[PDB]
Amino acid sequence: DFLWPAPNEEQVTCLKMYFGHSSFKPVQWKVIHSVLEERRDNVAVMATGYGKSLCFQYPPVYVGKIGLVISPLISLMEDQVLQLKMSNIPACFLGSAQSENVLTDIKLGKYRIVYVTPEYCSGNMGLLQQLEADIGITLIAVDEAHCISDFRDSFRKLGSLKTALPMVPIVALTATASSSIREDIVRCLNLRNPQITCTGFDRPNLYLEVRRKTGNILQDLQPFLVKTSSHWEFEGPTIIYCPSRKMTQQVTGELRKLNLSCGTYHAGMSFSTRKDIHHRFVRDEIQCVIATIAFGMGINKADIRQVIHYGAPKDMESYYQEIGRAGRDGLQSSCHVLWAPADINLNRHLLTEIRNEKFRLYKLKMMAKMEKYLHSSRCRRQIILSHFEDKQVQKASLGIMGTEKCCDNCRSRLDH
Ligand SMILES: Nc1ncnc2c1ncn2[C@@H]1O[C@H](COP(=O)(O)OP(=O)(O)CP(=O)(O)O)[C@@H](O)[C@H]1O
Ligand SMILES: [Zn+2]
Ligand SMILES: [Zn+2]
Repeated sequence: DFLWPAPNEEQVTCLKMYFGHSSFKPVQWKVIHSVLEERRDNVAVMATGYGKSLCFQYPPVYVGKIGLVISPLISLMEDQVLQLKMSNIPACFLGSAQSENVLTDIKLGKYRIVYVTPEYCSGNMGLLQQLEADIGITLIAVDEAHCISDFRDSFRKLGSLKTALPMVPIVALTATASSSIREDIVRCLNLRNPQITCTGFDRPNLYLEVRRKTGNILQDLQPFLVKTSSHWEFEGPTIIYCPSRKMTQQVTGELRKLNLSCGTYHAGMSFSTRKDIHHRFVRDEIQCVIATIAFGMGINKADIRQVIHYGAPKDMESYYQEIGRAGRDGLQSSCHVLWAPADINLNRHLLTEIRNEKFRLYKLKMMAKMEKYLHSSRCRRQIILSHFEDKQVQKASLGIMGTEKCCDNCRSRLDH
């Protein structure tokens, strides 16, 4: 880190005025400096809540050119376009349903960040070459780039990017430090001598706990409630993750027996609906969001104190991203799984519905790994971190591990 140059005054000024931060995080700066000043391909792995979006939003804003962001999650791109607009950064989603006037303005440099799907991107390389020649593309970002190894044939089409745009660096974002996924990303995207970075994965302010369902929803959730003389309330802002819309309706119906303010959050909700939930949750006009999806502005909030998984999670990478929505302000939060053996069998049936055998076998292994996490008598955090590091993490390596704030098993081993 000693070798890296510090950001200069213009760069920090830009960071403060358009993104509202006083300093870059260390790995953000490594990626940004590498892409912006060294023009190098990057594969970057960042913890939840670290700040991965800044890595591709900042460079084109600083130089006043175009950053191309490729993602399959259209609703999430819509959400990020709105957040950028609220910060006076012009951005748009570009697709086949977009108006000609937006495309006209993109060709004139009016938009700093252009979001597209891999499908649209693969059939419009001619447009991207015109943008490169007329305006200049600072970088191309591919998050969900693991999909190139949930596999998506749409991502393999991105292999033509480096042919059409040999001068444009690509930033690939992925969830784990797995070398096998990284090798597929480099191969499929044709990256050249990419810079590889990893923040590490620990969220030390997230306490981990697993407990058994008791047979009744209200009995399960009562420990997370406080009863003022006037009314019931959650201890703090809370997300309850459910495995289905049906379970969401069941959980929500029970919470409303106590007149608790909540909202639901599902895939397929409109832009307006997502904006309404974001507004009410951020302003604490609702105390709880019961969710079947783990991304989007509906659950983007700084002070989530409690995450509850109502039912056994199916895989440890989804679990990590779901609990990572908590504690973004750095203050103490708690993450509880409530599970029953019956969950595991329903989990087992949903994986038999996976057609592709290789993907189904991978998912079945991820479930077995999650089942071992739920049953463990050892440190929960050590198990999760080892999966993301793709190697056994030593307990002595982090000060949080083995303390009363680490996890239920660490706490119970100390309290007796
Ligand atoms: N240099 C910096 N200093 C302080 N906070 C920063 C920061 N860069 C980013 N952040 C904040 O860190 C948080 C994490 O941002 P990030 O881009 O990872 O959101 P995210 O993980 O939800 C992307 P996605 O929606 O794809 O999951 C945000 O609240 C962001 O404002
Ligand atoms: Zn340099
Ligand atoms: Zn522990």
